[PDB]
Amino acid sequence: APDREKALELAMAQIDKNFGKGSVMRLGEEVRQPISVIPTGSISLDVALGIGGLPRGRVIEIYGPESSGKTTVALHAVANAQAAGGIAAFIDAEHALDPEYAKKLGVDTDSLLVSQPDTGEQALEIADMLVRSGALDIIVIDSVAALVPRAEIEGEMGDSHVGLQARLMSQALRKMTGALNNSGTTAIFINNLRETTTGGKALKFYASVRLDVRRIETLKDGTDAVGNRTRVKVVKNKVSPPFKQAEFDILYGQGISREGSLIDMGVEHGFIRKSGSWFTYEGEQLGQGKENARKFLLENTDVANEIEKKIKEKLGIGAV
Ligand SMILES: Nc1ncnc2c1ncn2[C@@H]1O[C@H](COP(=O)(O)OP(=O)(O)OP(O)(O)=S)[C@@H](O)[C@H]1O
Ligand SMILES: [Mg+2]
Repeated sequence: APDREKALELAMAQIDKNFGKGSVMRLGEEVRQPISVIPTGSISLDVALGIGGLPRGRVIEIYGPESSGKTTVALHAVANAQAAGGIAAFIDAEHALDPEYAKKLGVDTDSLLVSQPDTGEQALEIADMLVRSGALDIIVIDSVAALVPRAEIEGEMGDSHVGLQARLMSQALRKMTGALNNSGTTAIFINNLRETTTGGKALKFYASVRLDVRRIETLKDGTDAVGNRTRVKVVKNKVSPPFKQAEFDILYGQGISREGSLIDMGVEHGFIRKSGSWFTYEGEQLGQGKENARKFLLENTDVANEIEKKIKEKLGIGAV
């Protein structure tokens, strides 16, 4: 009477219908569910998410040490969203955002809504009011940790002191999620690891995607300062097989390196052969060293476009 796979599929189907698609899935699976996404500005990361970017209408948590590249990504995500004609909001509670650099990542600052809350309550509340106006494509919150409760902001008392910030973050997400789904706005919470910074206790559970951003390199070329290589681990993904990983370069002053990406993905996917210490494409000399090659590609814009083309086809081409 027993046939495992037939009895497993039936189980899984039931699992998914009781708790929503993505509740459980084979790791080696491949999802042709396109959803809707905001390209992360990182091709590797985009592929890593399995859907080409951050799904829309969901809670995304981007946690990681300072300087690791979290807000850069978040900023790119905002820029992409805006070019698709979407409206963006930035609930700033850190007062660290540098609009100039943001413009450089392609963000249209002037049309970017910014709000600098007085309390954690107000901040989440402002975000919630915006998000249920349905006019927003993406809303990023700086600093999960800067969401400190009012009672705490206003010299409270060492008594009746509580785990108040986490609860604040839970009640807030409880109602902001539904709204987020109806509206379709993607909400990116930036969580600096310095619970997951107190409020990330719930974030962990409410997020459909959670990125673990980490700094792994110092982008040196050969011997001087240009930027840093980042590594993102998709620790949680309710819309595609999780645990994938992506790497990419962020230069000082310049957002995620396109050419850099192309060179990397290009190589691992064959299209660009890498005789040790010399990069070459379709018989053309690219240069010695990731930078010379990066340069080559940035300059000969024609090449690196047929590459971007070739890599794009082999992975995620237009669907359904
Ligand atoms: N204002 C800026 N001007 C020029 N480059 C910047 C600026 N801010 C960040 N960068 C670049 O972005 C890289 C790191 O990205 P971040 O914005 O720090 O992402 P991240 O670490 O989540 O952000 P933090 O530190 O939480 S704010 C830095 O190493 C620089 O290369
Ligand atoms: Mg004030």
